[PDB]
Amino acid sequence: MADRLIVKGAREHNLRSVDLDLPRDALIVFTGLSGSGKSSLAFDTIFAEGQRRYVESLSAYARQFLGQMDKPDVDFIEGLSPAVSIDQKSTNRNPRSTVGTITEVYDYLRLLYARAGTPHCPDDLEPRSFSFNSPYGACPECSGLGIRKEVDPELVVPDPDRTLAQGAVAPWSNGHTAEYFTRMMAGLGEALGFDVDTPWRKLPAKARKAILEGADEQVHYADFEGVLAFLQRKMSQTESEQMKERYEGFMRDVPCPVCAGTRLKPEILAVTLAGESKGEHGAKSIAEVCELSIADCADFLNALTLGPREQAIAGQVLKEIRSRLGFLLDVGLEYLSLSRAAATLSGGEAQRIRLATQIGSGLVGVLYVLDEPSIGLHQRDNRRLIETLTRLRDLGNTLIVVEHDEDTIEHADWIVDIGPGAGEHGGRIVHSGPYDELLRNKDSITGAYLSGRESIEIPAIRRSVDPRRQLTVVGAREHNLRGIDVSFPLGVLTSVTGVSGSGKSTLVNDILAAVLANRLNGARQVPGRHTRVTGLDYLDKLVRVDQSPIGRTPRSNPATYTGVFDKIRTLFAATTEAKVRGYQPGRFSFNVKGGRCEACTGDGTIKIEMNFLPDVYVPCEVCQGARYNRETLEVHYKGKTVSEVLDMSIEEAAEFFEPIAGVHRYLRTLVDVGLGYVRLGQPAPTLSGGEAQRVKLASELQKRSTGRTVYILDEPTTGLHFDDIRKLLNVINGLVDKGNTVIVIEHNLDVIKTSDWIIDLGPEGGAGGGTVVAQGTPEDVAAVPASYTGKFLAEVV
Amino acid sequence: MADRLIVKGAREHNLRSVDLDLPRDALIVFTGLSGSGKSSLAFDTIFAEGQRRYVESLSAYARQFLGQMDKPDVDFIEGLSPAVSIDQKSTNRNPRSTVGTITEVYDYLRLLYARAGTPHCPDDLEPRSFSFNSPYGACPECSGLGIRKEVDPELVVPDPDRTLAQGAVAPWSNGHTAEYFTRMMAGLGEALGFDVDTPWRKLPAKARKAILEGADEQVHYADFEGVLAFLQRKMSQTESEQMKERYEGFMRDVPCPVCAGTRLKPEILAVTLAGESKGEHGAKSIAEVCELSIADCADFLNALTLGPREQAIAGQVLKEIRSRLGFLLDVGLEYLSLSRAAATLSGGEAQRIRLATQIGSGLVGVLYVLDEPSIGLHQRDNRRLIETLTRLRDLGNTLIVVEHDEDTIEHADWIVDIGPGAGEHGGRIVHSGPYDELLRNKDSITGAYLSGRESIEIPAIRRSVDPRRQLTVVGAREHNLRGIDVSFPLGVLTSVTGVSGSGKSTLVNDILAAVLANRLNGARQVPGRHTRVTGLDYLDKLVRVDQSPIGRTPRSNPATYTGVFDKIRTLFAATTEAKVRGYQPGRFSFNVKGGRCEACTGDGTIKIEMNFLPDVYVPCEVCQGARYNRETLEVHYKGKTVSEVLDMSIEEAAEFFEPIAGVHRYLRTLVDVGLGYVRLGQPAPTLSGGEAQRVKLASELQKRSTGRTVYILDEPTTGLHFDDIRKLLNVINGLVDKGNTVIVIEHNLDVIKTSDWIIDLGPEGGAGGGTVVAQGTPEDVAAVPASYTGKFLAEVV
DNA sequence: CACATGAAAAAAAAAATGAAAATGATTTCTGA
DNA sequence: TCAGAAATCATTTTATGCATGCATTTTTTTTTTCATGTG
Ligand SMILES: Nc1ncnc2c1ncn2[C@@H]1O[C@H](COP(=O)(O)OP(=O)(O)O)[C@@H](O)[C@H]1O
Ligand SMILES: Nc1ncnc2c1ncn2[C@@H]1O[C@H](COP(=O)(O)OP(=O)(O)O)[C@@H](O)[C@H]1O
Ligand SMILES: [Zn+2]
Ligand SMILES: [Zn+2]
Ligand SMILES: [Zn+2]
Ligand SMILES: [Zn+2]
Repeated sequence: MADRLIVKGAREHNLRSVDLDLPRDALIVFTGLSGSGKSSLAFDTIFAEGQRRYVESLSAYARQFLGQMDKPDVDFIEGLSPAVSIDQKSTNRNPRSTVGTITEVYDYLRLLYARAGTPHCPDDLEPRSFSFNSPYGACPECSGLGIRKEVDPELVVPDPDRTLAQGAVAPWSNGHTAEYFTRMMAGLGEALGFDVDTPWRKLPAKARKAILEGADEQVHYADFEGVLAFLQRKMSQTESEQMKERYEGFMRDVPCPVCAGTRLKPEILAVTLAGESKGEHGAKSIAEVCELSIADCADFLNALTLGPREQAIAGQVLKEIRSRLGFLLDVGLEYLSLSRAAATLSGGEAQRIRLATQIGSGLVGVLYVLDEPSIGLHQRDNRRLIETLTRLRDLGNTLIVVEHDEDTIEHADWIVDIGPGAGEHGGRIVHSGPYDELLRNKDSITGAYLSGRESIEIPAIRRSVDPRRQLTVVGAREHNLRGIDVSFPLGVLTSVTGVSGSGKSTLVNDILAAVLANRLNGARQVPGRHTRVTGLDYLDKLVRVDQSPIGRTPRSNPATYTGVFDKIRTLFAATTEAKVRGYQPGRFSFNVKGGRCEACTGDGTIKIEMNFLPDVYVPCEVCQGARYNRETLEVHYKGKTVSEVLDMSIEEAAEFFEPIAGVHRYLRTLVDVGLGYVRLGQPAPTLSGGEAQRVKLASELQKRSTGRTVYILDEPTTGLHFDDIRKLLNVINGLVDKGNTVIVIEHNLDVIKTSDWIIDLGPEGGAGGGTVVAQGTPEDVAAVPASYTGKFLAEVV
Repeated sequence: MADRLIVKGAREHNLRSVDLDLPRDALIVFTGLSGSGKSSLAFDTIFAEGQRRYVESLSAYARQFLGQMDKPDVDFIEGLSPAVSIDQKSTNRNPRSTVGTITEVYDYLRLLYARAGTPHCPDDLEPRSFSFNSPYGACPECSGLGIRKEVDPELVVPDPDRTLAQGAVAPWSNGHTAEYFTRMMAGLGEALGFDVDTPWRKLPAKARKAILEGADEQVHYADFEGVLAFLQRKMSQTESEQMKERYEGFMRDVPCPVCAGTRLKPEILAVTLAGESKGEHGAKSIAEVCELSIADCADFLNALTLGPREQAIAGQVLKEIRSRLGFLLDVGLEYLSLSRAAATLSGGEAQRIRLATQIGSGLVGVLYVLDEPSIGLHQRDNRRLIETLTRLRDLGNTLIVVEHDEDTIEHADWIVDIGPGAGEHGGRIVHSGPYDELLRNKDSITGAYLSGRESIEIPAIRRSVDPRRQLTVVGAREHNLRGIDVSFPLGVLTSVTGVSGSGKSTLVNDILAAVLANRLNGARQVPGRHTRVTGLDYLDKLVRVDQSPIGRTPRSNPATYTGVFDKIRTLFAATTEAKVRGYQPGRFSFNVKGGRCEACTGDGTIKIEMNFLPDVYVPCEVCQGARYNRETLEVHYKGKTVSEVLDMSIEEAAEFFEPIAGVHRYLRTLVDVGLGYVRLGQPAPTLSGGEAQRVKLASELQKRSTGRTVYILDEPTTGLHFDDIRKLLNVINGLVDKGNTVIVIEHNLDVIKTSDWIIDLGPEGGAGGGTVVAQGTPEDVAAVPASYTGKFLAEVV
C-alpha cells in the first residue's frame, strides 16, 4: 500500500520546481512568509490536483465544472486523495441555507421529529414534512424563506420635486431602457388617468399609491403592472450582478407575516411536534430548537425524555446529533444558533463550520487542506481546536494546515517551511521535518521566531491616554451587548479583544463604524441599536481598511492606486526624449489611447474563444504583454522603458527613484509594510486580501493625516507570518504617532500585548457575554483574573 | 483508524431497512437477480451518498452542484469514502474528448514531446503547445476539432422534383415560418435570377450553389449568407437539443482540409517534432503515435533513443506513460487507438477506459463502485481483468462490483447476495460472506447456480442448418475486416463471438444491420463497406432490440406499449355499470378528457416551483395519484378499479385476467420473459435498459411472425443473472421455433453453448482480427484449437 | 361456408414548441 | 515656490424592449378492413 504523498516538479507561482515527500495520514503544517508560495503549494497546486483528479472522474454533468476546472503545473504527483479545501472564501449567500442545513444537523433533527413528534393538539408524519425547503413543509406564503421583500419608499424616490417625465427614479433613468421606461410611464399616464409630468410631491397620494400598485391591460405593445411587479420580473430576468446589487439595495426584508418568520408551515410547528420535553424545561418545537444556541440545543437534546418505545427508534439519531453538536462545541461555536442564516457568518465562522461538518460527515481517506483555522478564534479555545484536528486525522484523513500559530506546531507530525525570502526569492523549500531541526535551522525565519532567537518585544513605554479626549459610545444594545458605554482613547492604539461571540464585531463594525461613517463621511448606514456616540467633534473622517480589492479591473494596479504611477508618468514626460518628441504625461498611462496599442487596448492579454472551451488569455503579438505601443516603449528614463519600470518589483523600485523623494517615500512605506516583492504592474484583481489591506494602509500612512482621522481594522493578522506582523505593527505605530486613533479587533497575543489600550469584552461568547470585563493598558489588564485575554497576557509580559 | 463500511436503514426502491457491514480496502461483489435491488444498493444509495457527501463540501458551486444530486433514504452510513462510479452512462460526447485525453496519457505524451521534440531539419516549446484544446496547438481552420460540418444538397431536399415555393427543402416546411422562408427565397429569386415556383431539378445549378453559399445582395433589405450558413447559425443559436438533432441529423462531417484529421497546427505537428526513434526503423510524430494502437504505441515507446541528456529528464515521463499503457493493455483494450473519439466508443469500451484511467491516476482512499465491467470483454481476457482490478484494491482503495461472472467471484474478498426475488417480495439480504457460505446457502439462487446445483443445460439436439437458405454477406471489408464473406443460417439461433475488437459489431450492427434495415424496413442508414448481401429475399422485415426506452413520456406504459391496455379498457367499458352509464372505452384512458382528473391532466402528479430550488412533483390532492375522476374510478370490474389494475404487477395481473386469453397470452409472455415484478402502471422513462429489452422481446414474441422475420440483438446478457439468462434463452428458443432467425453478439459462453450456430471472429482483436477462424455447431468450433472461444467451450461441451 | 374474434394497417386527435456605475486621468487652488 | 486634496470629465461597459405566433412532431386513440382459423 501507499503511505507517503510524493510531489515532484511543482513549478507553479514563485515555487522553483519544488518537490516534496509527506507522511500520509498525518498532521502536516505549512509555514512561511506571506507570499512565499505556501498557499500556492498547499491550495493552488496540491488541493487543485486532488480535487481535479476526482471531479474529472465523475461521470455526471458530461463535463468537469469550472470550465475544465484548472490544471496545476506539477510534473509527477502521487499518493493523493480526493482533496477538500476549507477556507474563508467558501462563504455563500443562498437564502435557503442555514447553519442547521450546512452542518446537516437539521436533517437528523427532521428525522428525529418524524420518528418522535407528537401533535399534542388535544402517523402521517415524514421527515420531508419538516423541511422548509420542501413543499410539504414550507410556509405557504413565504415559500419557505422567512423573509418578504418590501420596497424602500424613500430610497427609490429621493427627489419628489422633479417632473415625472424626467424619471429620476433609478429604473426609469438607467441604460438605454430609460427612454423605454419613459414610454411606458407616459402610456400609464393615460391608462390610469394621471399626468406624465407631475412630480411625486405634487402628485396626489392616491396617484402615488396607484403608481406603486400599477395598472393592467395592454396599453402601448407593452405592459406595466406595478413597481413591485417590474422590479420582481427584473430580478427574475437578471443578466448583470451590478443590477442585482443596485435593485437589492433598496429591497427591504420583513419577517413573513403568516409564518412569523420561522419559514415553516404554521401547522407543522409545535402543533405537530410538541413531543419534545425537558431542556431548560417544558416542551419545544423545531423552530424553537433551531432558534436555540448550539450549547443550549445540545443540553436540551441530552435531557429530553421522549419515552422508552419512542427512544428505541430515536436513540441512534440522538447519538448522531449529539456527536455533531459535540463537534460544533469543540470547534468553538457555542454561541451560534441553528436557525442563523448562512449570509450572516464571518469567514472564520464559515471555516469552523465547514471543518465541523467535515469531521461530522465521517469521510475517510480524504485529503484536507485548510487555511488558517484560528482566525476569529480566541487563544483560550485554540487548544481545543487542535484536539479536533487530530481527531479528524484519527479518522484516516491527511491534514494540511497553513497556520502560523505556535500551538498548532509542536503538535503537527510534519512541518514544511517555505520561503527563504518573500517573493521571487522565496519560492524554495527551506525545511521539511518533525519540528526539531526547525529550531536548529539557520536560514529559517519561522525557526528563528519559534526558538526565541528573534521575537517581537513589548515596548517599554505605552502612549499616555488622555481622558479629556475620548470617543464614548453609550446605550449599545445591538444583538448581545447588555446596554453598555465604552470609551475609546483618542490618539493612541487601542485593541478590543474577547472570546468569539462576545460582541466585538457588533460593538465596533455595525455600531461605532456605521455611526462614524454616516456622521463624519456622510454615509447612510443603519447605526444599529445605540443611544449616543459622543466625542465626534475631535475627528474629521473615519477610514476602515479591509480585504476588499483595491480595484476590480485590470486597469488598476498598486502603481495607480497609490497615486505614484502619475508621478512616474510625469517623470517620463519630463525626460528630455519625451520632451523633444512632445509626449504628454497622460500618454504614458495604459488607460488613454496615446500610449496603448490598438489590439490590447492597454490590457496586455487578449481573449480567445473556442467552440466548447472557456475563454483563454494570450498576450498581444505587438506588445507581447507590454500593454504599450512601440513608440511609447522606446522612451528611456534613466535608461529604462516604461514597461520595465512598471513590471519591476517594489524593492528594486525603491532602489530606483532614489533622487526623487516624492515617489521614494511611498515606495519606502510600501517596503516597510512588507510589500517589497509585489511588482508595480500586478493587476489589482490578482492581489490577495491581505496584500490589499496592506497596500491600503501603506498608501494611507503618507497623506498628511494630521492627527484628525480614525482607522478601523478587522483582524489584520489573517494570513500573516510573524515578520509580517512585526512590519504591520511598525506601520500602525507610525500611523498612531501622527496623532490619529487606530482601533483593531484581533486575537493575536503579540499585537494586543504591544497595544496602548485594551478593551476585553464578555466573560463568554453569546448570551454569556456582551459586557466589558477589563479595560486599560496591557499590563493592568493582565492582572484581571476574570479575563481570559488577561490570563494569556500574564505569561507574555 | 477505520477499516469497515457500515450501512443501516437503506430503503431505496424495494430495499427494506437493509443493514450491511463490509470490509474496507477489499474486493466486494454484489449479486442478485436483475432488478432485485443490487443497482439500488450499489449506485443509488452507496455511491450516491458518498459522492453527495464529498461534493457538498466543494466550494466550486453555489451549493447547486449537479442539480443537488439526490438524498438516498439511509438512516446512517459510516466509514464512507469519496465514491466514484464506473457505469455505462459515462458516454462522453464532447467533440474535444479523445481516448488520449480521457486517460491523461495525452498529457504526459505532450510533456515528453516537449522535453524531447527535436526540430529535425528545419527551447521555445511548452506542454500546452501540443494540445488541440488550447489555441497554442489547435489549428485556425477547424479549431482543433479535426472535422468541419457540411451537408450534401440531396439528402436535405426530399423532393427535388417538387417546387421550392412551398418548402422543397426539408427545414423549409417546418412551422408557420414556411411563409417567411418563401418570402426570402422569392426575394433571392428576384435579384439572383431564379424562379420561386421552379423545382430543385429544374432550377439552374448556379441558383443551387448560390442559395447554399449566399449572395452579396439585399433580399427582404437584408443580405443572404447562404443555406448552410443560415442553418449553422440556427443550430448555434438554439439550445434545445431534442428539437435540433432533427436538423443536424442530415449534416455530413468532412476532415479539416489542412489538419487532415490530426487536430493540430502543421508547424507543431510534424515539421519540427519528428525526432523519435523506432524498434523497426525511423521516427514518428505525435499524430502518428496517437494514431497507433495501444500495443503498438507502447512497444514503440519501449524503443526510444534520444541521447543521455534527454533520457536523464524523460526517464520518469517514459515510466509513467509505460505504466499507463500497461494498465490500458491489461484491462483489454489492445486494439484501441490513442486518437479514437470518445463518441464512437461503445459502453463497455468507455467503462474499461475509465477503469484504466482510475488505476493510472493513483488516487488513494477512493471508494470505486463498478457496474458489470466484463461486458464487451472476451472470457480469455477476463482473468487479466481481475489482476488489474485487484491492483486498485492494492492502491489503498475499496472496490464494490455488481457482478455475475463466475471467475470474478471466487476472487472477491467479500460477497453479498441480495434480492432472492426481483419484486417487492424479493428485495432483502440473503447472504454476506466470503464465497464459502454462498455455495452452502440453500435459498440463494446465485449460490445454487455457482455450486452447480442447477445450470443452463446444453440442448440435446441443435436445429439443423439449411444450406439452401442462408444470409451471406460478401465483401465485408470495413475496418479490420478483410472482405470476408459470412454465412448466417436462417431459422436457427446464431451467435457471433470473438476477442474484443475482432470486428463483430462492425460486421453485424454496421454492415448487416444497416443493409437489412434499408432493404426491409425502408430506412436510409449507411450500409457500411461491403460488396454484396445475398439470401435477403427469404425475409420480410428486420427487428432490432436495444436498451432504448419505450417512449420518453409518462403517458407511456408497459400496458399501453404492449397494447394490452386497449383490451383492458374495452373490457372495463363492457361492464354493466359502464354500459348503463354510457361510458366509451376511451373514458378509461388517462390521455383524454373523459375520465382523467383535469387538474392532473391524467399524469397523477403536479409540479410545484419555488425560487432557488429545483422542480418538485407532488401527487394531485384530489386524484390521490389515481389519475382519474371519482366517477370513472367508481367502476368495479371484478372488484377492482382502473387505477387499482394499473397498480397490479405483471405477474399478479397474469394471475388476474386468466379467462381472457387475448390478454392472458400477453401477460404470460411477459412473466415468462421475467418481468413479473414490473407493475403495469410503471412510467416508461423509469424502466432501465433491461426492462425495455425484455418487454420488447415479450411483445415481439406475440407478433404473428409467420417465420419470415429476423431479429438482431446486441449483448442481451448485460446485467443479467444466470436465471434471467435462462428465461431469456427460453424466450429466444420460443421465438426461433416460430421460424424466425435470431442473431446475438454475445461473449457469455452460456448462450454460446446453447446456441445452434456459432461464428468466431478474429484470432486477436484489432489489426490481427477481421478473419473467420471457426463456424458451425458449438462442438465444431470447440474442436478447432486456434479458437479462444473453442478453448473455453471444450470444458462445457 | 357464414362468422366471430383476433389482429394488420391506416387516419384522427391532441400536447409541446418555436445608456448609468464606476476607478483613472486632468486641472485647480491651496496650503506649508 | 512647489507638492497635494478635491472636483470634474472622459472612457468603457450598460442590459434595447415586444408579441406574437400557425405549422410540424410524436405519441396515443379510434376505426376499418382482413386474413385465419373455426365449428
Ligand atoms: N447577523 C446576525 N444575526 C443574528 N445574530 C447575530 C448576528 N450578528 C451577531 N449575532 C449575535 O450577536 C452576538 C455577538 O456576536 P459577534 O459580535 O458577531 O461576535 P464577534 O464579536 O466575535 O464577531 C452573537 O452571540 C451572535 O449570536
Ligand atoms: N469509429 C472508428 N474509428 C476507427 N476505428 C474503428 C472505429 N470503429 C471500429 N474501428 C476498428 O474496427 C474494430 C471494430 O471492432 P468491434 O466490432 O468493436 O469489436 P467488438 O464488437 O468485439 O468490440 C476495432 O478493433 C477498431 O480498431
Ligand atoms: Zn412564511
Ligand atoms: Zn497589444
Ligand atoms: Zn484543422
Ligand atoms: Zn389529479
